[PDB]
Amino acid sequence: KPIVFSGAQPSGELTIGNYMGALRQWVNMQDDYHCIYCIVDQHAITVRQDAQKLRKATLDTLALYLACGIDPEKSTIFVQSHVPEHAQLGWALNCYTYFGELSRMTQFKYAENINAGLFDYPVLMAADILLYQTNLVPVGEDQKQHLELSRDIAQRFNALYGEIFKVPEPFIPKSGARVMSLLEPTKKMSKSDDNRNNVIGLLEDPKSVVKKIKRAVTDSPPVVRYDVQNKAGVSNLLDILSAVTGQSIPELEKQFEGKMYGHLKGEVADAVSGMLTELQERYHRFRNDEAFLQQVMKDGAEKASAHASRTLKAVYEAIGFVAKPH
Amino acid sequence: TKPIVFSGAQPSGELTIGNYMGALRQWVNMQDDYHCIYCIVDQHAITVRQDAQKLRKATLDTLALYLACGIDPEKSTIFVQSHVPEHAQLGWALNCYTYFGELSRMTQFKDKSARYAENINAGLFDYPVLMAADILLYQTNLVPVGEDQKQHLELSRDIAQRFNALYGEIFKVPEPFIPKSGARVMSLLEPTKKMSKSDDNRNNVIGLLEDPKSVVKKIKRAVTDSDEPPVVRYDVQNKAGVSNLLDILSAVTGQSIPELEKQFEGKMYGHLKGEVADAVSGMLTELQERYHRFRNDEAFLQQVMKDGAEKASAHASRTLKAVYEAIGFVAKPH
Ligand SMILES: Nc1ncnc2c1ncn2[C@@H]1O[C@H](COP(=O)(O)OC(=O)[C@@H](N)Cc2c[nH]c3ccccc23)[C@@H](O)[C@H]1O
Ligand SMILES: CC1(C)c2c[nH]c3cccc(c23)S[C@H]1C(=O)O
Repeated sequence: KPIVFSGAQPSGELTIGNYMGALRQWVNMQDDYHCIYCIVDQHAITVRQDAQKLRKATLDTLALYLACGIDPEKSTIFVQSHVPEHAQLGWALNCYTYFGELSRMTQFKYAENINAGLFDYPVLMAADILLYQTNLVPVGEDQKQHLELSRDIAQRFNALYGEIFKVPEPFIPKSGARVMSLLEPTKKMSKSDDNRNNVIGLLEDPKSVVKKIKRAVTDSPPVVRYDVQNKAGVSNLLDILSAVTGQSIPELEKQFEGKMYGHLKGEVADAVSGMLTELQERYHRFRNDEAFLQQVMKDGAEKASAHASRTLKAVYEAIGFVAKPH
Repeated sequence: TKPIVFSGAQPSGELTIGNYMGALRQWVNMQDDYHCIYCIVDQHAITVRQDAQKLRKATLDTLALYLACGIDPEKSTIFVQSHVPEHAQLGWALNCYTYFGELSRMTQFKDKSARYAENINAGLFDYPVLMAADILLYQTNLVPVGEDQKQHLELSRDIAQRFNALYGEIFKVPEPFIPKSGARVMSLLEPTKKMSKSDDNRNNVIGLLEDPKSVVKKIKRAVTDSDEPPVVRYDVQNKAGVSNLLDILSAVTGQSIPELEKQFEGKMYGHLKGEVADAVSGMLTELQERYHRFRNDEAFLQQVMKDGAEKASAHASRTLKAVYEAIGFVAKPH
């Protein structure tokens, strides 16, 4: 059964696109794969930010992932800094990563505020993956180059020392749910959009959801019908609704037979907020139970440590370090 | 508590008399005056590709060489860098408080780039940050190094102050301790070039483990100036070779440069190099006898590593906990 590794940014403000696409997809496959979720607080500090905000966003991310259905009895979920092997393999893999490889990274694309954490975080990301003998990494478009570096480092290291690492593969199949930006239905709804009226975050209240749905773009008589060319905005709203409800697009078209665009946005907001209401309720239950979150964090980090230490011990043996006396 | 000293040497290549006069001599001399912590920085060594078997054997060589020079494990903490995970952890975090320009300006990164153009790796680039992490973990007051580490040491003071100004008095700002004499021991056949472990011209280099008979031959052929008449006078600019030999003689005997200038009044360079060779031969002969007694007792080397890494970890983990609290990390549950 394959090992799957995902990193979760504590600063990431997740959206209904993330939840109904990737997260829903992976929540349903936790018995099919050995899923590992790593909240990457070591990657976060490559962007200077308030310390207390970062502490809180780490705990918010953990509760939010648990709210969405990550089950820590099935999956391994942990905080990156709680497992020292990441930094250790991160340093070691530096020595096997070309300087040019890092400088040709587009996500790194100065000498006045580029801290070296921003420059070197692809190697840390490689270390995150290789520690766990990872077979599959679900990567978005802007993470494809980073995944390729990981495979390049792993095969380079393996060529010198043997099958120490598994070469990770991208996880190819996409969720299927189609969620696009509210004001730009040519672009996909993205958690990292600076324009937040483009997205519906998971913790938003029904009154806020009504506001952003109500300002979702539309077209001319008017008719509710799926056409990603002529009626892209209307198509996105049918896609979100179908994503929330499970109704087919042809079914939804007959539901909105003779109804107008306001009733569609009203039905979309009602369904999205309904979904977000049970999600938020679970999120607050987990988020206010400090003993619970401590227990998940402790359990997951120990599960993760067992695998990471095995790998790092193999790396150190191969490289030629004297083993730490036991 | 006494002020704290920290310093490191790589288990790569063979240590030279430059390593002795620039660092190890001062390490030994400081063990009583301060609380001294000495590291074998194997994570720094792999920035230059090593044969794995050699790296492991070289690590135990370096430890025995520390012991043979008088580093005393009952007085100093001695440990191998990779046995203390906190070095890597703080190394990562301090990358975020180091600018890219500071690292691309580094002379060591430029020189090592030209020497190892087939392996210009990111560890070579990031080298100063892990070095800073080594130093700042132990609340270090003093770092005894040769002249060639001075730029590295200044970055770690700058990273220390930068972090502290954000977060409070988390790190001590360290200070260099660089010797007045013997901080940049020069090459024997080329005294305008520093003596380097990695020199292809091995007649330039005095190795601490080299056969004394071969060291004597090399010293007697050291190049000297063409003053007429020849005078044994200390002048590093205009008398590079002669001054380098005086530096080396003084590191073996403990006599001052002026007490050596008087000793060699009315003396010529042949006599000078013969005395240097004789004194260097004797010191290496006694060092190598101690070295073999320590080196062949690998169970004693293992015990030193175990006790040292445990002593190091108690300090390093205390600093790292404070760094993690300050930057905003959720603390690992107990
Ligand atoms: N010709 C010379 N004359 C005088 N001194 C010399 C000469 N050649 C070398 N040295 C000094 O020897 C020490 C060890 O050198 P390394 O190359 O192992 O040195 C190095 O590679 C360090 N980066 C190891 C290190 C890693 N982390 C640290 C933290 C604190 C202090 C030191 C370290 C150094 O003090 C070096 O200046
Ligand atoms: C930064 C990030 C969260 C990350 C760190 N380490 C990883 C290992 C596998 C996949 C990923 C990651 S995704 C990546 C992203 O940019 O989203």
